[PDB]
Parts: sequence; structure tokens; C-alpha cells
Amino acid sequence: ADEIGDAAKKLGDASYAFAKEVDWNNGIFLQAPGKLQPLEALKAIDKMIVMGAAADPKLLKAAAEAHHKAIGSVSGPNGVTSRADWDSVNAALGRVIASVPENMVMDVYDSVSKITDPKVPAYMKSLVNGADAEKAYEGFLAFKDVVKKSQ
Amino acid sequence: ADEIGDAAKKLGDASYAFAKEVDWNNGIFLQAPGKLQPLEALKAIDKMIVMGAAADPKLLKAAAEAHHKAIGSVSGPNGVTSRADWDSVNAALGRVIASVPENMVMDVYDSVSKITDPKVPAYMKSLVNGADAEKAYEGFLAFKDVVKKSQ
Ligand SMILES: CCCCCCCCCCCCCCCCCC(=O)OC[C@H](CO[C@@H]1O[C@H](CO[C@H]2O[C@H](CO)[C@H](O)[C@H](O)[C@H]2O)[C@H](O)[C@H](O)[C@H]1O)OC(=O)CCCCCCCCCCCCCCCCC
Ligand SMILES: CCCCCCCCCCCCCCCCCC(=O)OC[C@H](CO[C@@H]1O[C@H](CO[C@H]2O[C@H](CO)[C@H](O)[C@H](O)[C@H]2O)[C@H](O)[C@H](O)[C@H]1O)OC(=O)CCCCCCCCCCCCCCCCC
Ligand code: BCL
Ligand code: BCL
Ligand SMILES: CC(=O)O[C@H]1CC(C)(C)C(=C=C/C(C)=C/C=C/C=C/C=C(C)/C=C2C=C(/C=C/[C@@]34O[C@]3(C)C[C@@H](O)CC4(C)C)C(=O)O/2)[C@](C)(O)C1
Ligand SMILES: CC(=O)O[C@H]1CC(C)(C)C(=C=C/C(C)=C/C=C/C=C/C=C(C)/C=C2C=C(/C=C/[C@@]34O[C@]3(C)C[C@@H](O)CC4(C)C)C(=O)O/2)[C@](C)(O)C1
Ligand SMILES: CC(=O)O[C@H]1CC(C)(C)C(=C=C/C(C)=C/C=C/C=C/C=C(C)/C=C2C=C(/C=C/[C@@]34O[C@]3(C)C[C@@H](O)CC4(C)C)C(=O)O/2)[C@](C)(O)C1
Ligand SMILES: CC(=O)O[C@H]1CC(C)(C)C(=C=C/C(C)=C/C=C/C=C/C=C(C)/C=C2C=C(/C=C/[C@@]34O[C@]3(C)C[C@@H](O)CC4(C)C)C(=O)O/2)[C@](C)(O)C1
Ligand SMILES: CC(=O)O[C@H]1CC(C)(C)C(=C=C/C(C)=C/C=C/C=C/C=C(C)/C=C2C=C(/C=C/[C@@]34O[C@]3(C)C[C@@H](O)CC4(C)C)C(=O)O/2)[C@](C)(O)C1
Ligand SMILES: CC(=O)O[C@H]1CC(C)(C)C(=C=C/C(C)=C/C=C/C=C/C=C(C)/C=C2C=C(/C=C/[C@@]34O[C@]3(C)C[C@@H](O)CC4(C)C)C(=O)O/2)[C@](C)(O)C1
Ligand SMILES: CC(=O)O[C@H]1CC(C)(C)C(=C=C/C(C)=C/C=C/C=C/C=C(C)/C=C2C=C(/C=C/[C@@]34O[C@]3(C)C[C@@H](O)CC4(C)C)C(=O)O/2)[C@](C)(O)C1
Ligand SMILES: CC(=O)O[C@H]1CC(C)(C)C(=C=C/C(C)=C/C=C/C=C/C=C(C)/C=C2C=C(/C=C/[C@@]34O[C@]3(C)C[C@@H](O)CC4(C)C)C(=O)O/2)[C@](C)(O)C1
Ligand SMILES: [Cl-]
Ligand SMILES: [Cl-]
Ligand SMILES: [Cl-]
Ligand SMILES: [Cl-]
Ligand SMILES: [K+]
Ligand SMILES: [K+]
Ligand code: NA
Ligand code: NA
Repeated sequence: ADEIGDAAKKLGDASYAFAKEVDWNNGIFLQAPGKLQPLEALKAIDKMIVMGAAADPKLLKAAAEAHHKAIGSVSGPNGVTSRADWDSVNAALGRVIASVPENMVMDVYDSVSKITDPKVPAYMKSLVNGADAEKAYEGFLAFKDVVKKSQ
Repeated sequence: ADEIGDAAKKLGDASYAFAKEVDWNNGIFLQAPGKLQPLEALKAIDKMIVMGAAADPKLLKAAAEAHHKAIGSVSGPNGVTSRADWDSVNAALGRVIASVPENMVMDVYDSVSKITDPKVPAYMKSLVNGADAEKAYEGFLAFKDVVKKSQ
């Protein structure tokens, strides 16, 4: 047990209503988030490869194992994993994020934001309950504070 | 140095003409290979997650580092990496493949083949020189024989 684990459980309370509302079987997630810009997208992938090469190998392994288990408990019409496995996933990703320097995480965020059309967040939000999306994001802000303290 | 490394250099001789011919900046690679079938595709991704969780963490790390270096040497109008970095990539992936049981690798191959439309290989081949694609594949057959012997 650790503090990211505890923080993940508060994140779930804040965000699992939102996770149940997203239709995870929508084909839209395979689409570029706006115009496909292969050269800019390669830049964003390079930043993620750098981050992955720097991330703790055991925490990467655990994150994969948590997603395999989360695939096993998908149910309902939107393909949502169980609440326990949602929390498991979020804690294991928080530990990966904490295992690399802050600059590597911001470089993925900035490099992806460059290729994301400004309409994409509001479009996604419009498909779920907006209050539950707000509550999920406020959850995320509290969670990343604990992550940063282990980082 | 190892035998997969040596085998990668013979693979490059056989396959780098083909790699120069693929237009790696084509947007088509983001598309599903045929009809998007989210539930079947999740099955194929689950098999890759299982394989990744079982793969040697150091060899996964080295494979990411080799792709970061290969992104650095992209040139020309098709986005092809250098010949040296092509070989580097192929040897590092061969080592990952050798670090897990044969069944995990076949389960990814079978689970992806299930979602790949039968026209997709011939369509891809039609965009390059067909003899060089054949030579690249015969390379791959010789390479996977060395991989299997380290596996
Ligand atoms: C096949 C090859 C591989 C293909 C895939 C690889 C590439 C993947 C690219 C596609 C994924 C991108 C689309 C994701 C959209 C979700 C992000 C979002 O909705 O974000 C919404 C926000 C909204 O903006 C925020 O809005 C906030 C509003 O808060 C206010 O209001 C709030 C509640 O409303 C709270 O009350 C809060 O306290 C109050 O401050 C603040 O103003 C913030 O400053 C502002 O940042 O937009 C932002 O962050 C701006 C940037 C948006 C995009 C940034 C990306 C975010 C995630 C990047 C990391 C990885 C993603 C890919 C990796 C794949 C995984 C392995
Ligand atoms: C954003 C979320 C993430 C998105 C992406 C995740 C999912 C990705 C799915 C999209 C990628 C799939 C499309 C790839 C097509 C390339 C495969 C191919 O052209 O293959 C062509 C072959 C042609 O068939 C072969 O044809 C051969 C012909 O050989 C003959 O002829 C030859 C030369 O012509 C030689 O002479 C030889 O000696 C002689 O035997 C033999 O008959 C073989 O038995 C037969 O298998 O089709 C086959 O294998 C049949 C199966 C074809 C598809 C199988 C997949 C292959 C690769 C799977 C592994 C990973 C891919 C995804 C992972 C992502 C990476 C991290
Ligand atoms: C071995 C490594 C792991 C893995 C490592 C990572 C890492 C590392 C990250 C992702 C993130 C994401 N992964 Mg993952 N991921 C894996 C397996 C999967 C599988 C699968 C089939 O198993 C799927 C479908 C996905 C899907 C996703 C997306 C939901 C998301 C990227 C788009 C995004 O930002 O949407 C928006 C994201 C969500 C809807 C997820 C929940 C986010 C928070 C907790 C709550 C909602 C807040 C707010 C409303 C919306 C997001 C705004 C912010 C700017 C964060 N991953 C593998 C097994 N994944 C990224 C992410 O979520 O970025 C924010 C991320 O940082
Ligand atoms: C950390 C892990 C690694 C990684 C791990 C893997 C693993 C593991 C595999 C892939 C494979 C692939 N990866 Mg990779 N990959 C990474 C980074 C990338 C990046 C990036 C921007 O850095 C890109 C663009 C890609 C692109 C690709 C595709 C070319 C390919 C999956 C589709 C396919 O089978 O096409 C067909 C493939 C090619 C055109 C590549 C060369 C194949 C051989 C050597 C020569 C051509 C033979 C023949 C003509 C065509 C293929 C037929 C066969 C059935 C093999 N990877 C990261 C950093 N990648 C898979 C693959 O190639 O399956 C065959 C695979 O097994
Ligand atoms: C081989 C292998 O290992 O694969 C694994 C590798 C990983 C990395 C581990 C992995 C993973 C995680 C991944 C890739 C997550 C990807 C997330 C992508 C989210 C995409 C989104 C949000 C896309 C869009 C596109 C939109 C377009 C919207 C618009 O066009 C619309 C409609 C109408 C227009 O008029 C206006 C518009 C509004 C502009 C939108 O609104 O959103 C996974 C899945 O495990 C597979
Ligand atoms: C060895 C091996 O296998 O490697 C493989 C390993 C993987 C894992 C499979 C792999 C991969 C994927 C990777 C690394 C994905 C990385 C994802 C990073 C996500 C980062 C996020 C969300 C960052 C942020 C930053 C934010 C900042 C928000 C704020 O600052 C803002 C705007 C304004 C402020 O006022 C307040 C604020 C709120 C502070 C935010 O909101 O979000 C890869 C590439 O395949 C390699
Ligand atoms: C088709 C289908 O059915 O797919 C099914 C597939 C599954 C797997 C079963 C499934 C599922 C679950 C999924 C996808 C869950 C996704 C979770 C994503 C979690 C992402 C996390 C936590 C990311 C971050 C990024 C962080 C960044 C933090 C910082 O940068 C920030 C901000 C500010 C800096 O100053 C300091 C900092 C600390 C650096 C962080 O702290 O955290 C589902 C729903 O069932 C769908
Ligand atoms: C070859 C093949 O087929 O592979 C298949 C493999 C799979 C794995 C089966 C597959 C898949 C599934 C995938 C990747 C799923 C990824 C899902 C990502 C979902 C992202 C969502 C919901 C994003 C948002 C963003 C939002 C933003 C809301 C806000 O910012 C807004 C507006 C303003 C403020 O209020 C703050 C805010 C509240 C922050 C929101 O509210 O939500 C797929 C696609 O089938 C392809
Ligand atoms: C977040 C993160 O970590 O992301 C990283 C995660 C990874 C896993 C490390 C990673 C990687 C590797 C990946 C995903 C490789 C994906 C390869 C996909 C190849 C896709 C192909 C071939 C798609 C198609 C679609 C076709 C459609 C063809 C047709 O429709 C056409 C035209 C005409 C129709 O009439 C008939 C038809 C012929 C049927 C086709 O012929 O081919 C990467 C890139 O590093 C990003
Ligand atoms: C901890 C962590 O970060 O995990 C992350 C790590 C990654 C790496 C980023 C990640 C990932 C991606 C993974 C595992 C991708 C796996 C790719 C596997 C590819 C397999 C291939 C090509 C297999 C084959 C089998 C073949 C068989 C061909 C033949 O039998 C046939 C037909 C007929 C015979 O007569 C002759 C024959 C020729 C013998 C072939 O031709 O090809 C993931 C999921 O994101 C998790
Ligand atoms: C947008 C853009 O510019 O992107 C740029 C991005 C880059 C990275 C810079 C770039 C590049 C390089 C790239 C993608 C290279 C891809 C290489 C893929 C290599 C895949 C390999 C070796 C896969 C396998 C699978 C194997 C399976 C073997 C077996 O199953 C088989 C068969 C039979 C079983 O009985 C025994 C077995 C042993 C289990 C194996 O042996 O090997 C490029 C070209 O510049 C494009
Ligand atoms: C959000 C966003 O934008 O992300 C972006 C991120 C990136 C990384 C920038 C990006 C990218 C690039 C990607 C994934 C590239 C993947 C390339 C895969 C290429 C696959 C090819 C060539 C496959 C084939 C298969 C062939 C088969 C030939 C044969 O079987 C045939 C017929 C018959 C026999 O003769 C045997 C044979 C000879 C075996 C062939 O000949 O070739 C993209 C797409 O821009 C999206
Ligand atoms: Cl506890
Ligand atoms: Cl571009
Ligand atoms: Cl040598
Ligand atoms: Cl389906
Ligand atoms: K479970
Ligand atoms: K180089
Ligand atoms: Na460790
Ligand atoms: Na090792």
C-alpha cells in the first residue's frame, strides 16, 4: 500500500460515474483528435517513447497487468471496467507518472495538445453528464497533487 | 552482441529496400485494417497487454530507446529511418519476442488476423515494389528462425 493507492480510491469516488458514462466502444477513439498531422504526431509519440524508456520497468509491468485484469471485468453496454479495476488502473498509472521527471510528463501533454483540435474536449464532454465530467476532473487535480509528492 | 543482432543485419539487407518504399506518413495506418470491430479489437489488445507484462523489462526498455534513436534519423520523403536504426529496431524487437513464450506471440498474431480484412495485405503490397516486399518477407522468415532458437 501507498499514498497514490489511497489517492486513487478518492479519485474513483470522484470519477467513476463519468467513466460509466463514456461509451468506450465508440469507434471515434481510433480517429486523430482533429486533423491528422503525421509529423507533429510523431513528435508527440517520440515524447511518450522517451518517457516509457525512462519509467520504472516494474511499474510499467504492473500497469499492464492492471489493464489486463480491468479488461476481464468490463460489463454493461458502454464497456466500462469494474470500479475496483478503475481504481487499480489509476493508481498503477499514477505510480508510472511519479517514476519519471515532471518535464517528460509535460512534454507528452504539450506535444499532444499541439495536435488536439480545440473542439475535441467539449465534444467529448457533450456525450456524458457535464457535472460528472467536472467532478472527475476536480478528482484528477487532487490526485495529481499526491502523485507529484511521490515524484 | 548476439545472434539476433547478427540475424537483424541479414534481415536489413533483405528488407530495407522495402522499408524505404513504404510511405510511413500515410494517414491510413491510423485506420482499422478493414471494419472497426471494437470488441474483437479489444481481445487482440488484451493479448498484446499480456505479452508486454510477460516480456523482459530491460528488453522492452531497450526497444523503446531504439525507436527514439530511429525517430532521430528519419529522412526523405517517406519518413524512413536510417538503415542502421532499422537493424537496431529489428534486433531489439526480436529480443522482446524471444523473451516470452511462443503461445503469447501466436495469440497476438491470431487475434489481429481476426480483425484484418483479407484485402489489406495485397493493398499494402500494391503501394511498394512487390519483389522487394517478397524479399523482405523471406528475410523475416529467416530472422524468426534465429529468434525462435533464442526463445
Ligand atoms: C495508433 C497510434 C497511437 C494513437 C494515439 C496516440 C495519440 C493520442 C492522441 C489522442 C488523444 C487526445 C484526445 C484526448 C482529449 C482529452 C483531454 C482533455 O479534454 O482536456 C481538457 C482540458 C481542458 O482544459 C483545462 O480546463 C481547466 C478548467 O478548470 C476549471 O474548471 C474545472 C471543472 O470544469 C475545475 O473546477 C477547475 O478547478 C477550474 O480550474 C483549466 O482551465 C485548465 O487550465 C485547462 O488545461 O484541455 C487540455 O488539457 C488541453 C490539452 C488537451 C489535449 C491534451 C492531451 C491531454 C492528455 C495528454 C496525454 C496522453 C494522451 C495520449 C496518450 C495515449 C495513452 C497511452
Ligand atoms: C490506437 C489503438 C491501437 C491501434 C493498433 C493496434 C492493432 C493494430 C492492427 C493493425 C495492423 C494490422 C495490419 C498489418 C498488415 C500486415 C500483415 C501482413 O500483411 O501479412 C501478410 C500475410 C500473408 O500471408 C502469408 O503468405 C505467405 C506466402 O509465402 C509464400 O510466398 C512468400 C513471398 O511471397 C515466400 O516466398 C514464402 O516462402 C512462401 O511461403 C504464406 O502463405 C503464409 O502462410 C501467410 O501467413 O498475412 C498474414 O500473416 C495473415 C494475418 C495478417 C494480419 C496478421 C497481423 C500480422 C502482424 C500481427 C502482429 C502485430 C500487429 C499490431 C501490433 C502493433 C504493434 C505494437
Ligand atoms: C502499459 C501502459 C498502459 C496505459 C498507459 C497510459 C498512460 C500512462 C496514460 C494513458 C492514458 C489514456 N489511456 Mg491508457 N494505457 C494502457 C491501456 C489502455 C487501454 C486498453 C484497451 O487497455 C485503453 C482503451 C486506454 C485508454 C486511454 C485513454 C482514456 C487515455 C488517453 C486519451 C485521453 O487522455 O483521454 C482522457 C482520459 C481519460 C478519459 C481517462 C481518465 C482521466 C481522469 C482520471 C478522469 C477524467 C478527467 C477529465 C474529465 C478528462 C481528462 C482531462 C485531463 C487533461 C487529464 N489505455 C496500457 C496497458 N494510458 C492517458 C490519460 O488518461 O491522459 C489523461 C495517460 O496519461
Ligand atoms: C516499446 C515497443 C515498440 C514497438 C514494438 C512492436 C512490436 C513488438 C511489434 C511492432 C510491430 C509494428 N510496429 Mg512497432 N513498436 C514501437 C514503435 C513503433 C512506431 C513509432 C512511431 O515509434 C511505429 C510507426 C511502429 C510501427 C509498427 C508497425 C510497422 C508494425 C505493426 C503493423 C504491422 O504488422 O505492419 C507490418 C510490419 C512491418 C511493415 C514491419 C517490418 C516487418 C518485417 C521485418 C519486414 C516486412 C515483411 C512483410 C513484407 C510484411 C509483414 C508481414 C508479417 C506477417 C510479419 N512501431 C515501440 C517503441 N512494434 C509489429 C510487427 O511488425 O508485426 C509484423 C510487432 O510485432
Ligand atoms: C499495439 C499496442 O500496444 O496498442 C496499445 C497501445 C496503448 C498505447 C497501450 C493503448 C492505448 C491508449 C490509446 C491509444 C488511447 C487513445 C485515445 C484516443 C482518443 C481519441 C479521441 C478523443 C479522438 C477524437 C476525435 C474527435 C473528432 C471530433 C470532431 O470530428 C467530429 C466528430 C465533428 C467535427 O465537426 C468536429 C470535431 C469535434 C473536431 C473527438 O472529439 O475525439 C492501447 C489502447 O492499449 C493499444
Ligand atoms: C518500455 C516500454 O514498453 O515503453 C512503452 C510504455 C507505454 C506506457 C506503453 C508507452 C506509453 C505511453 C506514455 C508514456 C503515455 C504518457 C502520458 C502522459 C500524460 C500526461 C498528462 C495527462 C499530463 C498533464 C499535465 C497537465 C497540466 C495541467 C495544468 O498545467 C495546466 C494546463 C494549467 C495549470 O493552471 C494547472 C494544471 C492542472 C497543473 C494535465 O492536465 O495533464 C509507450 C510509448 O508505448 C512506450
Ligand atoms: C474498448 C474498451 O472496453 O476499453 C476498456 C479498456 C479498459 C482498460 C478495461 C478500461 C479502462 C480504464 C481506463 C482506460 C483508464 C484510464 C486511466 C487514465 C489515467 C491517467 C492518469 C492517472 C494520468 C495522469 C497524468 C498525471 C500528470 C500529473 C502531473 O502533470 C501534472 C498534471 C502537473 C505537474 O505539475 C505534475 C505532474 C505530477 C507530472 C497524473 O497524475 O495522472 C475501460 C474504461 O473499461 C474501457
Ligand atoms: C484497430 C482497432 O480497432 O483498435 C481498437 C482498439 C480499442 C482498444 C478496442 C479501441 C478503443 C478505445 C479507446 C482508445 C478509448 C479512448 C477513450 C478516450 C476518451 C476520452 C474522453 C471521454 C475525453 C474527455 C475530455 C473531456 C473534457 C472535459 C472538460 O474539458 C472540458 C470540455 C471543459 C471543463 O469543464 C474541464 C473538463 C471537464 C476537463 C471529457 O468530458 O471527456 C478502438 C477505438 O475501438 C480501436
Ligand atoms: C500512446 C502510445 O504509446 O502510442 C504508441 C503505441 C505503440 C503500440 C508503441 C505504437 C505503435 C505501433 C502501431 C500502433 C502500429 C499500427 C499499425 C497499423 C497499420 C494499419 C494498417 C495497415 C491499416 C490499413 C487500413 C487499410 C484499409 C484498406 C482499404 O480501405 C481501402 C483503402 C479501400 C477499401 O475499398 C479496401 C481496403 C483495402 C480494405 C489498409 O490497407 O491498411 C506507436 C506508433 O509507437 C504509438
Ligand atoms: C509493460 C509495458 O509497457 O507493456 C507494453 C509493451 C508494448 C511493447 C509497448 C505493448 C505491445 C505490443 C506487443 C506485445 C505487440 C506484439 C506483437 C506480436 C507480433 C507477432 C507476430 C508478427 C507473429 C507472427 C506469427 C507468424 C506465423 C507465421 C506462420 O505460421 C504461419 C501463418 C504459417 C506457417 O506455414 C509458417 C509461419 C511463417 C511460421 C507471423 O508471420 O507473424 C503494449 C501492449 O502496449 C504493452
Ligand atoms: C511516421 C514515421 O516516420 O514513423 C517512422 C517510425 C520509425 C520507428 C522511426 C520507423 C521505423 C521502424 C519500424 C516501424 C520498424 C518495425 C519493425 C517491426 C519488427 C517486427 C518484428 C521483428 C516482429 C517479429 C515477430 C516475430 C515472431 C516470431 C515467431 O512467431 C513466428 C513468426 C513463428 C513461431 O513459430 C516462432 C516465433 C519466434 C514466436 C519475430 O521473430 O519478429 C520508420 C520506418 O522510420 C517510420
Ligand atoms: C493520433 C495520430 O495522428 O497518430 C499518428 C502516429 C504516427 C506514429 C505518426 C502514425 C503512424 C505510422 C504508423 C502507425 C505506421 C504503420 C505502418 C505499417 C505498414 C504495414 C505494411 C507496409 C504492411 C504490408 C503487408 C504486406 C504484405 C505483403 C505480402 O502478404 C502479401 C500481399 C502476399 C505475399 O507476397 C507475402 C507478402 C509479401 C508477405 C506489404 O507488402 O506491406 C499515424 C498513422 O500518422 C498516426
Ligand atoms: Cl491502505
Ligand atoms: Cl504533418
Ligand atoms: Cl558481432
Ligand atoms: Cl465489435
Ligand atoms: K477485477
Ligand atoms: K542513428
Ligand atoms: Na522499481
Ligand atoms: Na533481463
